[PDB]
Amino acid sequence: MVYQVKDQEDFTKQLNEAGNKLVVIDFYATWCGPCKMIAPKLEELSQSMSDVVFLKVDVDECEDIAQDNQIACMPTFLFMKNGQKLDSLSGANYDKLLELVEKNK
Amino acid sequence: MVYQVKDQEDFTKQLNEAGNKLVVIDFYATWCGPCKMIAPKLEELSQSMSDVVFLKVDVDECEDIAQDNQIACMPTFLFMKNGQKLDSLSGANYDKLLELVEKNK
Repeated sequence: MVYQVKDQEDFTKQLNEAGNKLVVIDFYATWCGPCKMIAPKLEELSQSMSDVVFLKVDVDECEDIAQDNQIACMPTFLFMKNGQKLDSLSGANYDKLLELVEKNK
Repeated sequence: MVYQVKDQEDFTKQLNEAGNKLVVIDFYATWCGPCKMIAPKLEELSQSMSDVVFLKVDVDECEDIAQDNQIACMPTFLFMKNGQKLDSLSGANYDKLLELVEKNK
């Protein structure tokens, strides 16, 4: 399950509800080709890894959140734990995504 | 001055208006930091070179144009001349941008 963040309020709530778990946030746009290519693999990963929280943020609807995290390349994956940034990944590199999840879980 | 493309029809109109000139199209988003840092450099370039036309497209307002040009990284520069795509540049690399202009103007 990859929950779609509705706004800044909702974003804070989900980070709290994550508890101590690694949070992976996917910043994407519906007009971006590599976003749509990686999205199914992220959804599959989230179904298996109940120990990691997966979130996604449509930058067209949450431009404020986008602005807050200095997005550039898309998709961008942000890794967070207890509300604190651990790492960042730009682009749809599934293997690098897996290493960062492995390192930071 | 750098003209903001309003829609797909307006984009064709601006490409026609450029005539034989090189056209540099900046795809950007208002929430993107690197886009804002380089926007003033582009305006200066736009003022100073009369053999190049500079356009910009807000990807949150023309999502159709961003999808049709496979934008992935903000900002992205597209270089066109006589309706033909010549080059692309991803990111706010001003020197590469300048080089690509000198090469294609």
